[PDB]
Amino acid sequence: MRLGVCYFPEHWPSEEWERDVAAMADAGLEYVRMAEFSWGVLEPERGTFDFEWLDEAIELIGDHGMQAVLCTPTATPPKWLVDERPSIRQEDPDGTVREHGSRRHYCFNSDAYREETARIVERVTERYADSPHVAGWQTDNEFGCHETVRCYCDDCADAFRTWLADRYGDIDRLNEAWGNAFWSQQYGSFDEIDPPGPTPAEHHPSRLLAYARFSSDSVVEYNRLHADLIREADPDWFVTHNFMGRFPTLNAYDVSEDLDRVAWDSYPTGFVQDRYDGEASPDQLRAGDPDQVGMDHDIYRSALDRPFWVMEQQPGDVNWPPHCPQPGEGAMRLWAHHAAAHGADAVLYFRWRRCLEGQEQYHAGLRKADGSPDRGYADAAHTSEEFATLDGASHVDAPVAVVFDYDSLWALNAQPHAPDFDYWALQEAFYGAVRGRGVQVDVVPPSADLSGYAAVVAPALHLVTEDLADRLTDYIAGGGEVLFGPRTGVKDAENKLRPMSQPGPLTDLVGATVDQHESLPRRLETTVRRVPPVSFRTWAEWLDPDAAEPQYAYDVDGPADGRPAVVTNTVGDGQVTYCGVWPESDLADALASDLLDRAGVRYAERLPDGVRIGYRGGRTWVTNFTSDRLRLPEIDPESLAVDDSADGIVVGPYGVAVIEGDCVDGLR
Amino acid sequence: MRLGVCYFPEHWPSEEWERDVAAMADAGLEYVRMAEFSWGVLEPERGTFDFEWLDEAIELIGDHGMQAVLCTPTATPPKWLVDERPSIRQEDPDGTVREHGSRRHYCFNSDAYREETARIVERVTERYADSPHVAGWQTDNEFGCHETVRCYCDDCADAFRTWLADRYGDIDRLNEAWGNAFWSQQYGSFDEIDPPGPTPAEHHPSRLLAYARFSSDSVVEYNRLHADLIREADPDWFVTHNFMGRFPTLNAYDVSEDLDRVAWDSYPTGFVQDRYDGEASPDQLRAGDPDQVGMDHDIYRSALDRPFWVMEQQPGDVNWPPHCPQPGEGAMRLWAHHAAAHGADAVLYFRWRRCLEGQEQYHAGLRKADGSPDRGYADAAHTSEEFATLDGASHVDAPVAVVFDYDSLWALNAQPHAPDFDYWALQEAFYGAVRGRGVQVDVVPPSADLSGYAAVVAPALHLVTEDLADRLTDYIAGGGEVLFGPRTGVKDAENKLRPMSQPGPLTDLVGATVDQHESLPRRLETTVRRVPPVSFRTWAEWLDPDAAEPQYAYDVDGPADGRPAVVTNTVGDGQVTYCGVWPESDLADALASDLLDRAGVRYAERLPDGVRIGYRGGRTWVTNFTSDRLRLPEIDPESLAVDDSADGIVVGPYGVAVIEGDCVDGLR
Amino acid sequence: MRLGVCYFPEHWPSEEWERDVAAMADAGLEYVRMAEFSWGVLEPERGTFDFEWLDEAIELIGDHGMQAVLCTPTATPPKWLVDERPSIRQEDPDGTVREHGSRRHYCFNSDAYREETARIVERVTERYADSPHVAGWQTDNEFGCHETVRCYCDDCADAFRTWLADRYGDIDRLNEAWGNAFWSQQYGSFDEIDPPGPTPAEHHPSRLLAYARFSSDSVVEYNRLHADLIREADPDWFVTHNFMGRFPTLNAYDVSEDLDRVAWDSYPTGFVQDRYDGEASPDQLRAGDPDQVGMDHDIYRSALDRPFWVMEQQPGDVNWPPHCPQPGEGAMRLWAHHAAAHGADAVLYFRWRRCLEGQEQYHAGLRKADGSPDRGYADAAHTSEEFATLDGASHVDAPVAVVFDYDSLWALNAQPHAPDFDYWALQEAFYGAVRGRGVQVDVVPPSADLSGYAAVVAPALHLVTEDLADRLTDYIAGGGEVLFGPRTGVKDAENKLRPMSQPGPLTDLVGATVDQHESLPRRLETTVRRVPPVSFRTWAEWLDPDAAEPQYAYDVDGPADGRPAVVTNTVGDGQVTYCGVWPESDLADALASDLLDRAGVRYAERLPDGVRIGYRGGRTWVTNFTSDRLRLPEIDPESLAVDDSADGIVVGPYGVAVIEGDCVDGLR
Ligand SMILES: [Mg+2]
Ligand SMILES: [Mg+2]
Ligand SMILES: [Mg+2]
Ligand SMILES: [Zn+2]
Ligand SMILES: [Zn+2]
Ligand SMILES: [Zn+2]
Repeated sequence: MRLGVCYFPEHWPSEEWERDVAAMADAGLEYVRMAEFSWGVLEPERGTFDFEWLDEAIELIGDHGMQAVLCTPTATPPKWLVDERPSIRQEDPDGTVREHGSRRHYCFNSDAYREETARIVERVTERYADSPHVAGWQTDNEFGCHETVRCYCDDCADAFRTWLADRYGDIDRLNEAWGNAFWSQQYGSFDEIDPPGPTPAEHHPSRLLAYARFSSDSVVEYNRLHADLIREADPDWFVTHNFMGRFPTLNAYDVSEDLDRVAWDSYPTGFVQDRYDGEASPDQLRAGDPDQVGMDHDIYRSALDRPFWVMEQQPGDVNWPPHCPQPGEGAMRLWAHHAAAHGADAVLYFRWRRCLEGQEQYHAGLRKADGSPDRGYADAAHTSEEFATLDGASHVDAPVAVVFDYDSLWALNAQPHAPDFDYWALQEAFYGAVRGRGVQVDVVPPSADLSGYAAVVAPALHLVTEDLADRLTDYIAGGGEVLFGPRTGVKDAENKLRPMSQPGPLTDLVGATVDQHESLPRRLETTVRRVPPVSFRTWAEWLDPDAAEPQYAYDVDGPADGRPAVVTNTVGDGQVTYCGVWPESDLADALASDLLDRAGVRYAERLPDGVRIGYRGGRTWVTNFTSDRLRLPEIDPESLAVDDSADGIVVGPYGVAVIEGDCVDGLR
Repeated sequence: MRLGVCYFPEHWPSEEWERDVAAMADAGLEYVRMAEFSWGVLEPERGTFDFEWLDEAIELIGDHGMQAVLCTPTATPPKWLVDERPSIRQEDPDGTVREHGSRRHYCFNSDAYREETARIVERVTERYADSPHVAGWQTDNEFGCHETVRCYCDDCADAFRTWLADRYGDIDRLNEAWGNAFWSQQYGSFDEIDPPGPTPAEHHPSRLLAYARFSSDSVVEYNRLHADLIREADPDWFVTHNFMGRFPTLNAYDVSEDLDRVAWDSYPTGFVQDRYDGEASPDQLRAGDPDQVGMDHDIYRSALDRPFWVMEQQPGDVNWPPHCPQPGEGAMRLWAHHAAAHGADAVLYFRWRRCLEGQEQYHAGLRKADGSPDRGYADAAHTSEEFATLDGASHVDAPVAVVFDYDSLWALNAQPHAPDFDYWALQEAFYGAVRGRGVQVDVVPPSADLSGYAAVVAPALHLVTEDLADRLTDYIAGGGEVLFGPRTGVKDAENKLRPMSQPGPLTDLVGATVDQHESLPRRLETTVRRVPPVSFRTWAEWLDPDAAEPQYAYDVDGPADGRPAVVTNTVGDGQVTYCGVWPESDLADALASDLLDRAGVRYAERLPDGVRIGYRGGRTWVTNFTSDRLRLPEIDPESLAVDDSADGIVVGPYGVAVIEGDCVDGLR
Repeated sequence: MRLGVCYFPEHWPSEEWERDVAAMADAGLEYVRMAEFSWGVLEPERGTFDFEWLDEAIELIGDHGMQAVLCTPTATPPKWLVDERPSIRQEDPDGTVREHGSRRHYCFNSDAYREETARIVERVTERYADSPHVAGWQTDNEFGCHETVRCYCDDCADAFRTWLADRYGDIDRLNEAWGNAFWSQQYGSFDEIDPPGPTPAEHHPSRLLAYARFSSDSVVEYNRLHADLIREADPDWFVTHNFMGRFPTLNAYDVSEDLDRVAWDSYPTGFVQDRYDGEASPDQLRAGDPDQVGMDHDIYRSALDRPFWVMEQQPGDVNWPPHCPQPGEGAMRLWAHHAAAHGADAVLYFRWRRCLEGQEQYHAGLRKADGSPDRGYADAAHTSEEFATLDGASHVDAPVAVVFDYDSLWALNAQPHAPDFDYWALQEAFYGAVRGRGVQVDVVPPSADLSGYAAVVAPALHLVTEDLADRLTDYIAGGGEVLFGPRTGVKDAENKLRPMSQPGPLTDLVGATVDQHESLPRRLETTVRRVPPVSFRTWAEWLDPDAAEPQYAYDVDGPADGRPAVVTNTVGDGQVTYCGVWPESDLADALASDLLDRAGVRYAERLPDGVRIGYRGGRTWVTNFTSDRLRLPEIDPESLAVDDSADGIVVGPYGVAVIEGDCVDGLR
């Protein structure tokens, strides 16, 4: 709908200021976000303040018809503050303090930093509460980036001890809940508990999961401090945060419980590089992967059951990934329309102009170093016009749900049982099989209500609380069916095994138990056939069908030969399928298409690997991350978003096509 | 002969206790080992003790006819003790203290820990000295695991200084023995010597070897403290320890000098993964490598010249190696019979039931999580019956010897001169060539007497003491012949070069000197022909035949072309062959078969790669780690151990076959 | 011209002393360098001194007709000094002190060490000022080796603060020159600046470049202390230093500004191993790469515009590289003649005899361990005779120049924008293309005067000072043409971007601007054709020809398809070509041959990959690093240096051929 850009008047002289806001008006960007790293300029020394620049900045943003979203400067305390109160910095487990010289050099549990966040944010919000045309506020900047969610300092130790006391009540319930008899790891009292440090072997899984939950909850409380004082300033303002893609350390659900709108930063070409399982391909090197960006879009939309923003959007070549080839022609228009299809009503590009200045010189902006426009500006203008023309897009609703569980993520990160195992890649297999049929997908936590969904897929439900278990049993008994992936129903809320066999509380919600599991180097032939041969990847679980009906068996020809691999069971009205195998493309597509068959939804035929389509409101969007070409027959030119006989429409490389009418179709 | 299991009543409720000991009686396991990690349960706080559970435990083990072997709880001091006396923990070279949160968090040289080992072990042995049916005692648990042999704390510094003074007498003998003039590294006094810490370049080889010897001797004295007080408790008891496979940091010979029986922990599928040189193959992924497990069996048997135990045996899937595929059908029966062939009279499986509890949840037991039996239980029962039926097996004696020298191992670990060089792999090449002919092999230190051996193979004798040198000269003059590998006769007892050329004290016990040596990336063609072409690996030493007779020359076609590679010489009665080359399979087999020719022993024809046979007492065992099948004609069905015309016997995948009669044969 | 050896009488008994100096006379080595690591022997305790050995040593070196070059023992302070004043040692960023146990364990900024360098060097030079036959002095030993240029201790912190104050005057000029507004990184005062330590993300580029310049300048001042007191001792003496190959941390130009002769250590087989981009080939494993050793030869010759020495030369197999295969037959004669061709008048081999002693036992010498000669001795004798026969070789002058900029090196090391990017490899591509035509090349800093050069090549001029810019414009306007590589004209003296587009101050000295740049994984097809198809590597810069004339365009067929890749422009008299691409062998050779066409120099036809020729004085040298054979027709046998009809001369594997007459030729 609306577009924007992340501006930094801090770096540029004030002569360029109004001409640049004028260009930002020319492009059609109705939002401008600044003041992230402006603490050092505002307070050069303690007691001295320099607000006026931002005032004029806001003025010009309001002079040209855009509303500016401001942010707390907490991400970068200046050097005088760090030298003044060194206790604010964090420590990694062996105790080395993460110094100044970059961003994110503070600890979420140091009461000192709480005091001075209070001071600085109080003074910056009271300057702007009622009068000016600021739109809302965003918390610090990318909470927990550079692995700053978990600190092992002594302030975190005290916070950990009281968090533990609050969770468990007394020491004996902790010892029996984690079960500390193995390797005589019982705690005599809560003080005897230290944040995990260097030790000869692995750390206790319940201990590590407790510390992960503790770190994420610490940052949730810090964010609530932020949001409390922001709401204190002006009741109309929204509070929001910019999260990151494929980020494991911060539970965005609970922190989003404290805000009004959700935002995140997407850089497709960079994240397709970061050992996205397998070698990043050229078209991926220039456009990214539609499914990684898409799952992040869905996870941040379904946070509040409301549309989201993308607070930072890749403008061109960036600096952090190993290589950064030039993205394809119109890749930014492509990403904007991708986010718009996935639910974003605002897309703000980072940044306005390439910074000549810091350790991000190799990060482009919508403008060059000259003040000349970069490719980002042109594509931003084009997507602006098309966003205007296509309607006041509604909030998508997904018929299918995938349950994303940060606790399962952390617990398996602690115990992968394979070097090539990754929760992100598993959820990606299942979710991308569902999206390869063309549906809109919702990814949610166990907290959400599973009613109102045709089908649900739970690739990893590692820890199953029994309330969650009977909720799913009643959903499958009364409503649609479910597809569970491998490694679900293994541990409890305390990351502990059950006296029963896998999948514990779900064992009767499926037709089988699990004899045992094995982890496989991806060097062995790993196939399944149906009881045609498809291959699976990295993981196998032998199914003991006690209730009923194996579907796929192992043609692996090892010691698991001929044993059930996939299973189905019809408990009452509605079904349940269990996949004890990490499926490759074909098997996952078969499972997805069949579950979609069972739930009367309108899956399109197998869309190509770099082609994704989504129905928002009434219109439907086809985003082409492939650089070849696409041709959809069966649809004549009545499309709203088109580029500059009736044989369909042709969607060029990195192009979008918005069409109305919720299709069941194929293409190229 | 007898079977067992490592039980932990600590984890399980006492209602399952007698039913589980009843099942352990059903399987036929006459030994039960517990109390390893029970310090935290016994002494929850200082002065408070909780013995009674173990009492009843022992009672039930004695109620059902099995003798229980107990162990000191020293491996895991509880948190209250660590917080009480933090000085007990270790430090790695840069000085970071290895905290609590795992096992093995103590230092062998901290007098504090000596005091409290005295306290706890005194109190636990006096509880059981004369009266109950405990069988013997095992020291802590896997001494030095997780790299805990070498600590760099200050207590170790004092222990190192006095160990050095005891070895060298005065500072000047140390300086001249290590020769500290290079890089002006001379010590003015013994206090000027610090345990090795961070330094810009490598560390002195004599210094590092001194510290390795010092760490291992420190743990030998700790073990002698243990054994002294155990023998103090009951004169009948045996003292033993559980060592590890392919473990370089602890000299098991000298610590075994302090005990009565030797035991070790075998997990074949896991250790075949740990960069066992080359990619672990599928049949290896499910059965392991017969030669690695076999050399460990031999090294721990020949420790006391007595049979050994395998205190921990893989029950199924385990947790530590990167991947853990399900082992083959009957792999545990296979490992039990493998150890029985190699000399083990007791084989105790770890553990009884998969622990639901600690950081080893992914480690199976003989029973499932349900209390249901796992594959391990069934295979344990089957091997129990066959162990009963085949006789009261004798102690094997080997005709051939391989000299394993921990000092050579440490010295070459400090100076590999190649990234792909490994003492384990070299000894494996030679030993496996000998075993591929079907013999029983003894692996011993230079301390042992070399008489009573048809032939001897010394792959790496890096440090040759002159007493050892004339012992070998008299052995070769009066008795059998020897085969020396590369890098023998290079340094003295002080890890220092000789003024002479290689191999120093042995130069006249062989026909040649060594012109020079080269290290080779395994990318170049590395062949030898005899003076048909076989390939060698990673190492070459040009031989200068001064006395006599090159056998193999270099067809490598480099600057070493045509120079002697292998050599033979007949000093008196009996011969000596020197292999200045790391031989691949074919060359090593030729050398092994020929040395066996020279010593009138009964080598069988080349057995397949995953097939190993051994003659214990009167019976001989063929263990098949291959999953194909095996067929031995020339032997009709009179076999003792067989699975459930006369064309031989067929040994299926992962099967054993015990036959009587010391064969010279081939197979499949 | 003259040969030598690096002797250590410290290790050997004095009985071998005169026989070894006699052998050194036999070989013809007129220089002997000792006293590097002799501090521990000289001063065993403080106040006690033991000079006499060296006296006799010098005597014998003078008794047999050779002049001995001595060195300060500063590289290895003994243990008593380190224990006495521990503050002398260095610290790496997280603060761990680099202990004793190796060499180079001192800090260049600790005033303590300045005091005791003064003490020890004063006492060692006054012992020898006027009377004896020592030739000159060499500073410590390989300054900064094992990464000891940059220390992060507190003494370095104070030195850094005052160096910064001296460079910038006040804090505000530093903040605006580095531009510290990004991530609020401004400094309130110079004390607020700490040497870079652990921080969650990257460090500021200007900050890191400042610290690199600071470390190198610190060692320049330490070297000036050394040289000042050496010149104080005897006015006739020369001061020199031994630098290293491919060494990035020490600016040899500025330290050479303080000495009279330049020396360096060449080990070709070892450095061709150290991830010299690509797999080191067999002939490289035995001879090295002529271009890496050659560029180091040129960089150390052009330091003072005078000939150089090679203070350490590989004698045979060495210890530091991963593998060390035996070098080819006569490889040392080959290296000696290679250095002689490149300008070395003295070549001193390290070392005399393999040290039996320290952590370098696996490093050969010219003699074996026996005191027997090694291959090095024979080849040293042969190259001695030929050096005598061929004339009193002059100082080479190069017609072409390559600008090597340590600041560009450090700045791109901080921001490679690619994992496979390396300043050494880029300069190697261009320089080796020039040498593959057979010319002599000079590699110099921007400090040197560019007049007197037919053509100049600047592969990376990352930071262009405007004085440098107008110097190059006037050179191209009045004289020859230039070839600029990628990533030149990007930042200023402060490592900051310009408000203009690339290449900033050079934008009108070339026909184009730079649209943008991309980094490429070497997995994509990366070609160019001329406006036949050659391939490029790892880097591309789209050229916007505003002034004139693209030569090569992109046949890569991506989003950069058809855009100019190489460009040429004729500003006045003389031309300029810009290569926005990292060229592979063929493209680089085309560019080199064409620039040589433009400058009327006598390039020979494409010489093979392991063949290098150079014209020193009147004679010209062809060094064959290839092991095949070479045949030069068109030249009959009148050659001066030849090995033991008229169809040319044949140069065998690893042979030299010195011929007179400055050729334009081809070969094999
Ligand atoms: Mg700690
Ligand atoms: Mg230390
Ligand atoms: Mg610091
Ligand atoms: Zn912290
Ligand atoms: Zn210690
Ligand atoms: Zn320092």
